[PDB]
Amino acid sequence: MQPKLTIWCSEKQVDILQKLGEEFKAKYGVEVEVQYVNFQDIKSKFLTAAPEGQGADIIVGAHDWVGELAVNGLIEPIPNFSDLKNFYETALNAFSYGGKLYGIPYAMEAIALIYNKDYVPEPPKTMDELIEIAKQIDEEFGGEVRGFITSAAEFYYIAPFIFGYGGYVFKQTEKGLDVNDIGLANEGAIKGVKLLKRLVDEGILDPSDNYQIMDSMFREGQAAMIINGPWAIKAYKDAGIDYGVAPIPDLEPGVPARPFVGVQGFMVNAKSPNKLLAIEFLTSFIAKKETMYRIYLGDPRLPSRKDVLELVKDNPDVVGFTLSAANGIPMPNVPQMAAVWAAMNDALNLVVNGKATVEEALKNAVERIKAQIQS
Ligand SMILES: OC[C@H]1O[C@H](O[C@H]2[C@H](O)[C@@H](O)[C@@H](O[C@H]3[C@H](O)[C@@H](O)[C@@H](O[C@H]4[C@H](O)[C@@H](O)[C@@H](O)O[C@@H]4CO)O[C@@H]3CO)O[C@@H]2CO)[C@H](O)[C@@H](O)[C@@H]1O
Repeated sequence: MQPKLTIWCSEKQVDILQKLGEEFKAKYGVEVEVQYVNFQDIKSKFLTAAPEGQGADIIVGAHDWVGELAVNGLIEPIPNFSDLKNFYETALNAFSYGGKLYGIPYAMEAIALIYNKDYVPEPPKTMDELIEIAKQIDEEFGGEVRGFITSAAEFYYIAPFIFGYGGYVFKQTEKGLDVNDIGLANEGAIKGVKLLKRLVDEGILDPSDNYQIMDSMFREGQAAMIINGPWAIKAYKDAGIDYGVAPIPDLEPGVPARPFVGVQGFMVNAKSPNKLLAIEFLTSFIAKKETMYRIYLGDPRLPSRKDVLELVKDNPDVVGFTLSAANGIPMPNVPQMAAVWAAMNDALNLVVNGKATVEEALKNAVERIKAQIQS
């Protein structure tokens, strides 16, 4: 009886993984099934389905998930394999927790300014310049082209402002992250969210702006500038957008934006009876140079396998996202990160909708995060 491996991944990886799965099946007789799952639903679906025996054998996603999934016993440690040396240790360590490796990373990433050269031939260097250019576009195009869009109420996309001014999630200490020292309502976080509020107040961002609006308007030629990541670029290129990638404009003189840095990788379901075969598929096939490069070609981010990064290092998009990531802060992978996102999203929703001051919204967010961490 032929065995089967099921993979959950976002829309970005479906095509390339489908093709690789067909190749693995032709060679070995192992059925491979690639199932699209909305990215923000992968982890929550896996938390629900994995204990019920209904989780995918392999999930694809971000390294911040690792600590929560590892301590809950839901993802399987990956034993050493011959290709392990070929991956950057920073990428492997992002997928490591409690001394063990829990995923095969394929790329790192960070959001950046993505701009349509038809409207913005040369990218702004400061946020003050970006604000002026966006206002000009909003006026000159009578509302048919948005000057600037990002996901206004989503913490992941506002983090570059929060961190640029000195906010932080958990305090970085010489003994690791201090989950009892949260910096998402310090004066830097407040100044960064006050910049978000300025963008809304000056009409550059609309209270309803979200990921789908940003992504779709940019892909359809209706947005001059966005803040988004390298996962979005292939769709823009196929749609015919003449885009560029640049670091997010400095928040003010001498204060660069500092985005989250994320690592994307393949994790194995520890509850799956196929976990040994899933590991074999990842280490013997997915981890290889050609396969990792084919994944890049299908889903272009910043490759984690060193010899693949060398192939792409001169691509202007790779150069642009690397410049943005150079100022960035890696997302924590500790289990306590699960308590962070929803509280911060809720606080930013209140701010962009004029429902609370920045200081009150962030203060309440941190009390919510702390209470959840403490149990
Ligand atoms: O409680 C709210 C939600 O919190 C958790 O979601 C987190 C993620 O775990 C983080 O990784 C991050 O998500 C980023 C992601 O890192 C980044 O790559 C990008 O995601 C892309 C994706 O790579 C791409 O393949 C494609 O699917 O498009 C996505 C963008 O739409 O952007 C994400 C941010 O949107 O931050 C979120 C929280 O915002 C938790 O996993 C969720 O289950 C939970 O609902």
